[PDB]
Amino acid sequence: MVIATDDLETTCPNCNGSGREEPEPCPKCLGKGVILTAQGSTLLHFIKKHIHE
Amino acid sequence: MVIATDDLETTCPNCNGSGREEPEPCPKCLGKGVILTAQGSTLLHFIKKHIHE
Amino acid sequence: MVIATDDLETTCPNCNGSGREEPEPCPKCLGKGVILTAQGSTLLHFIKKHIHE
Amino acid sequence: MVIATDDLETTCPNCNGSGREEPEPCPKCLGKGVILTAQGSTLLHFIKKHIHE
Amino acid sequence: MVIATDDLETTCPNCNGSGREEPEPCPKCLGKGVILTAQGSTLLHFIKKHIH
Amino acid sequence: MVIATDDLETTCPNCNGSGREEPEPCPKCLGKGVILTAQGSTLLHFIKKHIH
Amino acid sequence: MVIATDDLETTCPNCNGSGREEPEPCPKCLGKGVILTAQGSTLLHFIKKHIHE
Amino acid sequence: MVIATDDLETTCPNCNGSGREEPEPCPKCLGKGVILTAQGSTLLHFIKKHIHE
Amino acid sequence: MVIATDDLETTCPNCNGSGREEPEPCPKCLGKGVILTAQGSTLLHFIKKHIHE
Amino acid sequence: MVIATDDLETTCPNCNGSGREEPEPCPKCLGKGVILTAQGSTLLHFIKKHIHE
Amino acid sequence: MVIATDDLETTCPNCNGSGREEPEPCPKCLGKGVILTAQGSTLLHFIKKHIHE
Amino acid sequence: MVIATDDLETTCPNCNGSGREEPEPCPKCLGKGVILTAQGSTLLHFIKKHIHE
Ligand SMILES: [Mg+2]
Ligand SMILES: [Mg+2]
Ligand SMILES: [Mg+2]
Ligand SMILES: [Mg+2]
Ligand SMILES: [Zn+2]
Ligand SMILES: [Zn+2]
Ligand SMILES: [Zn+2]
Ligand SMILES: [Zn+2]
Ligand SMILES: [Zn+2]
Ligand SMILES: [Zn+2]
Ligand SMILES: [Zn+2]
Ligand SMILES: [Zn+2]
Ligand SMILES: [Zn+2]
Ligand SMILES: [Zn+2]
Ligand SMILES: [Zn+2]
Ligand SMILES: [Zn+2]
Repeated sequence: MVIATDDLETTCPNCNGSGREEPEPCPKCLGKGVILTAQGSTLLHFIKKHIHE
Repeated sequence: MVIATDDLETTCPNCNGSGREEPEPCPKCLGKGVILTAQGSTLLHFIKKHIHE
Repeated sequence: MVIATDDLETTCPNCNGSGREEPEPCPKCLGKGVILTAQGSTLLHFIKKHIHE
Repeated sequence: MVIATDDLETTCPNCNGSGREEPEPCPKCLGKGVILTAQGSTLLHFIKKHIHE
Repeated sequence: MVIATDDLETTCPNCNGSGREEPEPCPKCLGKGVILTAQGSTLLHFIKKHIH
Repeated sequence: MVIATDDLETTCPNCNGSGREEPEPCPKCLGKGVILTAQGSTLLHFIKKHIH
Repeated sequence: MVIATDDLETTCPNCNGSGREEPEPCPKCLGKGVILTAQGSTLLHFIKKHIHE
Repeated sequence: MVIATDDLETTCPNCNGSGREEPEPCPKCLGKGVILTAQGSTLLHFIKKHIHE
Repeated sequence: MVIATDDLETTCPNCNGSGREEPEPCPKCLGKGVILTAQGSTLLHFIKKHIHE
Repeated sequence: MVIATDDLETTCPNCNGSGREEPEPCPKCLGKGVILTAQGSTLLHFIKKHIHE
Repeated sequence: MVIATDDLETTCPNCNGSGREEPEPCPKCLGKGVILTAQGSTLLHFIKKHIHE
Repeated sequence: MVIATDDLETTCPNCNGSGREEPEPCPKCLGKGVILTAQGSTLLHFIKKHIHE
C-alpha cells in the first residue's frame, strides 16, 4: 500500500516499544510504544484540526 | 488523487451496499454498505490509536 | 446473564484473535481481534445512532 | 435475537418517519424519523450515564 | 435575551419534569425532564450536523 | 422562530446540494450539500471553541 | 422489559446512593451513586470497546 | 445578524484578552481571553446538556 | 491527598453554589455552581490541550 | 512525503489565511484560515464516517 | 514524582489485575485491572465535570 | 501551586516552541510547541485510560 504502518510510526527509541518507563508510562510515547514519522505527524495534525476530536 | 475513496473502502459483499440485513443493520459493515480495504484499515487504525477518540 | 460477551462478538477467524496481519492491523477486525454478531451489530448501531460519538 | 431494533425504536408519530416538519427538522425525533421505546430509553440512559460521551 | 432557555426546551408532558417513569427513565425525555421546542431542535440539529 | 435553518446554512453552489463530485465527496461542503451562512458560522465557531 | 435498570446497576454500598464522601466524591462509584452488575459491566465494556468514545 | 460574536462572549477583564497570567493560563477565561455573556452561557448550557459531548 | 477538591474548585460567588440565576444558568459558573482555582485552571487547560475533547 | 500539508488544504481565498471577517469568524473556513483540497476532503470524509468524530 | 501512577490507581482486588472474570470482563474494574485511589477519584471527577466529556 | 504548567510540559527541542518544521508541523510535538514531562505523561495517561474520550 502507498501508506503502510511503518510509513506512519516507528518503535519508540526510549522504551524500545514497551511503552513503559517503570513504574510509569514512557514519557516519550505516552505508553504507545511508538513515535510518529513526518508523514504520520502531517496526517494526524490535519485530522485533529478539522475534526478537533 | 493519490488516495481515492475506492482505495479506502469497497462495497460490502453481504448486503451488496444497502447496509441492511432487514429488519436489522448488516453485521459485516455495521450499516455503512461498505467494508475497508487493507489501506483504509491501516489508516483508520492509526488515527483511532493516536487520537483515541 | 441475558446477554453475554459471546452473544455480542466472536473471535476474528482471520487473525484468530491477535488483531494482526503483520506488518499491518487485520483488515477484517480492524485490529480488535473480534467480529460482531447480529445482536452486537443491532445494539452498537442503535447506540451510535442516538449518541453519535 | 433477544433485543431487536423494533424493541429499541419506533416510527416517529409526528413526522411518520420523514424526520421533517418543513422547512425544519421534526422537533420530536430531531430528524431521525424514529423515537425510543421504553427498552431503548433504558439502555441508552445507562450507556450515556456511564460514558457520558 | 434573544433566545432564553424556555425558547429552547419545555417541561416534558409525560413525566412533568421528573425525568422518570419509575422504576425507569422517562422514554419521552430520556430522563432529562424536558423536551425540545422547534427553535431548540433547529439549533441542536445544526450543531450536531456540523460538529457531529 | 428567531433563527431558522435557512438562516444557518444554504445550498452548496459547487455540487448544487448533492454533496458529491463523483466519485468523491464535494470538497466544498464535505458531502453535506450545504455551506454555512455568516450567522451559522458565528454560532458554530462559538460552540466548537467553548466545547471542542 | 427484558433488561431493566436494576439489571444493569444497583445502589452503592459505600455511599448508599449519595455518591459523596464529604468533602470528596465517593471513590467506589466516582460520585455516580451506583455500582454496575455483571450484565451492566458486560454491555458497557462492549460498547466502549467498539465506540472507544 | 441577530446574534453576533459580541452577543455571546466578551473580552476577559482579568487578562484583557491575552488569556495568560504568566507563566500560567488565566483562571477566569481558562486561557481563552474571553468570558461568556448570559446569552452565550444560555446557549452553551443547552447544547452541552443535550449533546453532553 | 496532595490535591483535594477545594484545591481545584471553589463555590461560585455569583450564585452561591446554586448554579442558577433564574430563569437561566448562572453566567459565571455555566450552571456548575463552582469556579476554578489557579491549580484547577492549570490542570484543566493542560488536559484539554493534549486530548482536546 | 506521499501526502504533504499543501496536498490536503490550502489558504482560504476569502480571508487570505486570517480566518477572520471582522468582527466575525470567516464563514468560508470557519476561522481555520484554510479550506480543503479534494484529497483532504476525501480523507476527512472517510475518517469522520468510520469514527464519526 | 509528586503524583505517581500508584497514587492514582491500584490493582483490582477482584481479578487480581487481569481485568477479567472469564468469560466476561471484571465488573469491579470494568476490564481495566485497576481501581481508583481517593486522589485518583478526585482528579477524574474534576476533569469529567469540567470537560463534561 | 503544587503542579505548575512547567511541571507538566516543556519546550520542544526540535522546533524550540514554534511547532513547525516548515512547510510541515513539527513531528516531535505534533505542532503544539511543547513536549510532556514524566509527571505530565503520567497524568495524561491516567485521564485518557479512565475516560479515553
Ligand atoms: Mg460515546
Ligand atoms: Mg460536541
Ligand atoms: Mg475528554
Ligand atoms: Mg475523532
Ligand atoms: Zn516510549
Ligand atoms: Zn453490509
Ligand atoms: Zn482479525
Ligand atoms: Zn419526527
Ligand atoms: Zn419525560
Ligand atoms: Zn458541495
Ligand atoms: Zn459510592
Ligand atoms: Zn482571562
Ligand atoms: Zn455561579
Ligand atoms: Zn477564511
Ligand atoms: Zn477487576
Ligand atoms: Zn516541536
